[PDB]
Amino acid sequence: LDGPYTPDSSNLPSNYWYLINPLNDGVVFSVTNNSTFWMFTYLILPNTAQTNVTVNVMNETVNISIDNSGSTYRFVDYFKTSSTQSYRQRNYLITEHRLQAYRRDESGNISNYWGSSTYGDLRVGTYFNPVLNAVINLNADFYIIPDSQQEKCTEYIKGGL
Repeated sequence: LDGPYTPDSSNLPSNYWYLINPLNDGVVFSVTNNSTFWMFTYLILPNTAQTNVTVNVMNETVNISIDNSGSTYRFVDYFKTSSTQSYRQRNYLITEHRLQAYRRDESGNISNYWGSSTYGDLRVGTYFNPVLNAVINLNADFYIIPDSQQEKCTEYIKGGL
């Protein structure tokens, strides 16, 4: 819709969907308030055997295991809620397209798509962990779709550009 825009980090406005279309796998999204929420999304390519990988995200070194082995992409969310904690895997998106999208509401809650494009179980999920006014890192090219057109965003997630 509006875009494409190059990767960027900033205090993104609320009530917009940022539809990311990543050139690269790995970390494509991240945000933290450095207090009670750290979140990133890792893009796993198709046919990825089980691998332990080390990434640098928001000034921390992180070790995670990734597995796909499917024909489809997997966008996997990770989060932790205290500094000394390790990140744990949470929800994920299985999809034949290089698309995931993020929205922050007026309370600071991050939403993104969970489930799949393939299986008929696509959901708008929310992590009820406010990070209002935190910088959001979009490590991907992206489009911007207003909340009023949320239905259109879902169509791209499910169907591709």
